[PDB]
Amino acid sequence: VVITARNNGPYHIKGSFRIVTQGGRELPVEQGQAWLCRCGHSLNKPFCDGSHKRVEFDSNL
Amino acid sequence: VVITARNNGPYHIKGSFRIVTQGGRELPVEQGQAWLCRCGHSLNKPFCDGSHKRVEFDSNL
Ligand code: FES
Ligand code: FES
Repeated sequence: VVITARNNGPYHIKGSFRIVTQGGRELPVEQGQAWLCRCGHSLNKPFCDGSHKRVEFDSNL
Repeated sequence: VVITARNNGPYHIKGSFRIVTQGGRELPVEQGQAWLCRCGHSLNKPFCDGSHKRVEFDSNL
């Protein structure tokens, strides 16, 4: 599994992994890839929905 | 690999994985486990530094 934190962007996850809530609810992994919100403002958490551009999330690693 | 998105807090990643920048730089993973900032406010991105509590991050999944 490789996690790429995109600059000014989401975490890109690729490989064989599961996403779960603290409660234990399985969230959907499609095609062994996901983009998870890193900016805090997605309206579809934990998935990135483009909100990072709206709030000009500034994080360059 | 299991990614647990903690309520009002970081992503917990457990298992065999790497973390890389979009630039290609490997980031240091301690003992098959990391907490990655979900709130957008860590001053040590991509790692959670407890800033989620300071800015009262609200995401209960
Ligand atoms: S990183 Fe894309 S919506 Fe937050
Ligand atoms: S989730 Fe803990 S610092 Fe952002």
